[PDB]
Amino acid sequence: APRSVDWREKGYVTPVKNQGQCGSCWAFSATGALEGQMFRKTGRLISLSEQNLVDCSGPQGNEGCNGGLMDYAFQYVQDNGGLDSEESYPYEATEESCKYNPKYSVANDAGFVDIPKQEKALMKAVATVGPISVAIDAGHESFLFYKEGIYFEPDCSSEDMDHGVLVVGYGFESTESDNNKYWLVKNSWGEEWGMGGYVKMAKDRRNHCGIASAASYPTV
Ligand SMILES: *[C@@H](O)[C@H](CCCC)NC(=O)[C@H](CC(C)C)NC(=O)OCc1ccccc1
Repeated sequence: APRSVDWREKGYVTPVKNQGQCGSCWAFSATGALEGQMFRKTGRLISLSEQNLVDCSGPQGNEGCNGGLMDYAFQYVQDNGGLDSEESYPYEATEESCKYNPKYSVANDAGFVDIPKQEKALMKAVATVGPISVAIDAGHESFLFYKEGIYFEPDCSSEDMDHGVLVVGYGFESTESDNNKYWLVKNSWGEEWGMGGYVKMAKDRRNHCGIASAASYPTV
C-alpha cells in the first residue's frame, strides 16, 4: 500500500464540525464516511445531517446523545432509504423527534463493511476505499489538550473505545522515539481542538487506542 494517503486532497472530506455537548460522535463519524463514499460515487461533496441520525436511528440501536454506533447509522440510511443534507436538517446538539423528509435526502447506502480488527487491514481500506469510520479510546486528558505531533497515550485501551471519529489518511513524520507513523483522524470537536480539528494518532503501535477494533464504511 502507499506510505502516505490523504483523502482531503482528493475532495472526499467536509470541514471539521462540532458535536457540542451531546454524545453524538458516532453520527459525525458516520456522516463523514458516507460523505466520502457519496463523493466517490457522484463526484459531489454534500455535508450530511447528524441530527437526522441522532433523532431517527433509534430503531437500528442508536441512543441519540447517549451514544450509538456508526454501523447502526449505516443500517438506518439503508433501511430508511435516505439521509437528509446538513443544510436541510441542521445540527442542534440535542435529541428531538424525527423530522426526516425524503424530498431533501442526498445520500443512500446499501449496507456497510466491517474491517478485520488489524491495522494492516485498516491501512488497506484507507488506501483503497476512502475515509473510514473508527472507534477510539479518547478518554484521557492528553487527548483533550492535543495540539501537534503524533498522539500516543500509554494508558490507552485497545478494547474499550468511547469515541467515534474518521480516518481520512495516514502518513509519517520523523520523531524522537522513531515511532513515526500515524493515522490522520478527523474529530468532531471543532477546529479549535488539535490541529485544525485533526489529530495524528499513533499507527502500527499495537492498535493504539483501539483504532482498528471497530472500523467500517458504508457501501454506496
Ligand atoms: C461520543 O460522542 C459518544 C459519547 C457517548 C456517551 C455520552 N461515544 C459513543 O457513542 C461510543 C462510540 C463507539 C465506541 C463507536 N459508543 C457508545 O457510547 O456506545 C454506548 C452504546 C452502545 C450501543 C448502543 C447504544 C449506546
